[PDB]
Amino acid sequence: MSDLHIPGTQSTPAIQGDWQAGRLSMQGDSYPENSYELFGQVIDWVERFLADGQRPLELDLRLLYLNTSSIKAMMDILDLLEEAHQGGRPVSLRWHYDRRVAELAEEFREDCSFPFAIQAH
Repeated sequence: MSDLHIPGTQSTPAIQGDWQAGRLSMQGDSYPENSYELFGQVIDWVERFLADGQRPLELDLRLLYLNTSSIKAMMDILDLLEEAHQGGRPVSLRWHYDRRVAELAEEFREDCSFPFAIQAH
């Protein structure tokens, strides 16, 4: 029932899991030394949110640089969402970026069957 709240740092993104709104938000860069230490709890929170109810989950991402292990961690989250979506769970994602090509976002989008908006600002 609790929210997820990871404060951002120079090398790790700020992450907010809003349980009641069914919103998972992330902002910043992600080049931690140990990405599963940072994202394991996020994967867990998403798993629990999907298991404890039927409400929709929305991801709102404002991620900048992602190192290799962070790319793998996000693919794991997206794969959880995709599995849930194929089961009929409403899932949607917004990927914000500043034009000043979102190539990584487009590659992730090709792996997802739920609405996945790549949005310049």
